[PDB]
Amino acid sequence: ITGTSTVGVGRGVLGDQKNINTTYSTYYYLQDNTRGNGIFTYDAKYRTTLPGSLWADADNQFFASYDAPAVDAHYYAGVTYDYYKNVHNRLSYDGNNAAIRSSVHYSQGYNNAFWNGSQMVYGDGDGQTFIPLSGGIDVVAHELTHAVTDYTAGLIYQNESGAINEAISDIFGTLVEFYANKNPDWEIGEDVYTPGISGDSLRSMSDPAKYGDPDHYSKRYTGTQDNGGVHINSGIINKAAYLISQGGTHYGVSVVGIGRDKLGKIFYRALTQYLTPTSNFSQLRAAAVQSATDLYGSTSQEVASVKQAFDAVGVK
Ligand SMILES: [Ca+2]
Ligand SMILES: [Ca+2]
Ligand SMILES: [Ca+2]
Ligand SMILES: [Ca+2]
Ligand SMILES: [Zn+2]
Repeated sequence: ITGTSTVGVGRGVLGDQKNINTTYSTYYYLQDNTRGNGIFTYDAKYRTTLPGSLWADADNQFFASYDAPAVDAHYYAGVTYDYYKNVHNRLSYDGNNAAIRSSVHYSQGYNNAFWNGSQMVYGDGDGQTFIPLSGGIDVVAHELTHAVTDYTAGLIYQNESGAINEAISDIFGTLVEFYANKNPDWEIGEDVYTPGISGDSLRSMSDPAKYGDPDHYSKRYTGTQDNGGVHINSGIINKAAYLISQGGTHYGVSVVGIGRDKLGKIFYRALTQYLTPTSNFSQLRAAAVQSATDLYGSTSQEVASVKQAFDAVGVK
């Protein structure tokens, strides 16, 4: 809508207070005009019809329990936009400042979040397995990254290309978490997963096997479930990414870590310049090596580390 840009205040899912960019026109709407063509957050009102209604508030204060998921979806979409713009010089997910839209309160007791090809959608969780999904910055960044992948490499969501698609979302979801410096870690979804259990997460990049996911190509899932195991086999790539950044010895292979910033530069270049819709793990290795070569030179430590990491997880 057309209005006056202003700033409101509210509390997120985890009870933290934060300022959010809103727009005033009779009501105060969750519409941020400071980023690209805007960030819009909608209320799905427990229904499955999308996008729902643009979030309207009477006083620009968002401290109601019902407001929490909206506050975080709106705020974290902004942080993710900032990350891509400031670190990778990318304007929104399409590179041309496309408006970012999110709907919260999707369905009832919905334990999922997703990108539907046009916008982000967040369930409220059942209160046992998950609390409102937008409360996790790595979750929000994971979803917006699916949009970035769709507009660039276009990795098909099946088998190995799908696992790469998933890993890319976990990798950048984690890098955004570090960017925001919000209790950063290499775990996925820890802030909104199982509120009754502390110390766990949905997936782990540092040790995928902790939750039963493969950490070596020899342990890859070859079944048909989960579109060929896209959320399972992503562990192989997530582990490789973790090793490239942090280093370590895995299955007898030692990797010298090169840091998170370089990891991000290497994978962003691979994603936007070399990967294609049908790329498999072997091609991802080639793309990553080429990207590191472009940026640091063929005889650099960076290239060596990328090769070592993929060797460690059995990807040739
Ligand atoms: Ca209010
Ligand atoms: Ca964290
Ligand atoms: Ca995390
Ligand atoms: Ca938990
Ligand atoms: Zn995903």
